[PDB]
Amino acid sequence: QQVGTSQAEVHPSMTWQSCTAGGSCTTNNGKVVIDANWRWVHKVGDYTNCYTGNTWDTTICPDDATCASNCALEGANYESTYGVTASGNSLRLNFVTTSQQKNIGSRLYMMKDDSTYEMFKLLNQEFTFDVDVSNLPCGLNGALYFVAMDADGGMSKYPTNKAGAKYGTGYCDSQCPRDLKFINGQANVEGWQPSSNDANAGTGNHGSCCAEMDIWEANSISTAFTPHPCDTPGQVMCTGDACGGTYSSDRYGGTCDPDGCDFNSFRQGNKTFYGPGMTVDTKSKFTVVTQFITDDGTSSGTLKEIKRFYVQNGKVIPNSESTWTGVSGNSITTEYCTAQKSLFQDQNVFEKHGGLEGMGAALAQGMVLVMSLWDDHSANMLWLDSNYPTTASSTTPGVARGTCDISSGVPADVEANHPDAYVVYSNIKVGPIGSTFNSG
Ligand SMILES: *[C@@H]1O[C@H](CO)[C@@H](O)[C@H](O)[C@H]1NC(C)=O
Ligand SMILES: [Zn+2]
Ligand SMILES: [Zn+2]
Repeated sequence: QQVGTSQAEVHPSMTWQSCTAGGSCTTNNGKVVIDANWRWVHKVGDYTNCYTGNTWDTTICPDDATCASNCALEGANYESTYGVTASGNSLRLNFVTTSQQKNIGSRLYMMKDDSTYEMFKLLNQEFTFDVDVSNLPCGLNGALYFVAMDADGGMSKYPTNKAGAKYGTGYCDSQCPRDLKFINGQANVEGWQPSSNDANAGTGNHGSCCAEMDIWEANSISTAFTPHPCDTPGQVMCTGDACGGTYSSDRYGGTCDPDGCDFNSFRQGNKTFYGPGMTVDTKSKFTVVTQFITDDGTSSGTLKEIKRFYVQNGKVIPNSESTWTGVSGNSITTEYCTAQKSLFQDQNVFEKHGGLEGMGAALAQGMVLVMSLWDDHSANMLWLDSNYPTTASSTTPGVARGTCDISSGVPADVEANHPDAYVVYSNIKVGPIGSTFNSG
């Protein structure tokens, strides 16, 4: 896609810190950028939309290549259009924002400069941040995660992408999403079908696959952390139902793990660890620490464990024990993942696509930091905070993931009832293991 000039693009500033062993930290002058799919996209030299609602203008966009030549991405009004504000080290995302139109959610990337994403290298490090999830109900997800995107959003690779990381291009994840309008400097107009329950979304013939480390998928009820390996760690375009993932008919038939190896304390058998009034109390802000432990204690070792700590009211809180017979420990390891998928009777494509070693291979490439807020038009967020699948018995291991009602989270309802919902991410720190909090 091309660059529109009607609205200048100015990235809100957000600082984060780099820490050294011993706990000293240096402040980095980061900036954030909204993902290209949220943007106005119009004919070059005109105001005519290339895409409106959930359908393309097939005169401007008769095929994927012509569409990319003829269609320009615009700059964003972060606060007024998108409900996005930042100050100091804090980023706030609001759910619904009404201007001339009604915007729902957002997805932001951390930038190193105005044309380059910050490439985090997490092996043998910890990532730590503070969050306020107190205004997130059932059905919403404030996600903070990492994906193996290209640092320039694909500009050097794809000359027909003139916009790049400045306009939030190049997204990919472990669902191999087919709902993206531009992938690899081509539109996705070919094969495009509108969503049956999302007035703003649809899916095309192309998807964008890469490995994904879900540090944080959460609301006030439940949270989960989840590595998703792929056969290739970096961005790849896929075609058709062969993509696999949530957007295709056979979830498990592609090159990425769409389920991941998850640790949700509630799902792992402790109903009183995370939530309102719980050990980790969602009514207030708390710190989330995530460690990526390697086999040899260096950044070139193989990923072997993912550990989680929380800090709240100055108390360091280790992750809760998994309580199911045969599925113990409080971290993600290969042995956990094998044992968990077996007990829960889930298909283990985690191992098939490389397990933790494959996730570590993605981490070694460098990864982009994503902060988002969304509702779930495929599964109503029930997989995070309710029984899933909703037909199953809540006494079966793996079924119950939080206390939300099985009828919660319908997007029409979520959009109507919680337009005011918001999340606040702040105080990001990255450094050697133990360096970012009162360890260990
Ligand atoms: C839940 O986790 C907390 C903190 O680790 C612990 O004190 C409590 O006993 C746990 N509950 C169960 C059922 O294991
Ligand atoms: Zn016009
Ligand atoms: Zn929605």
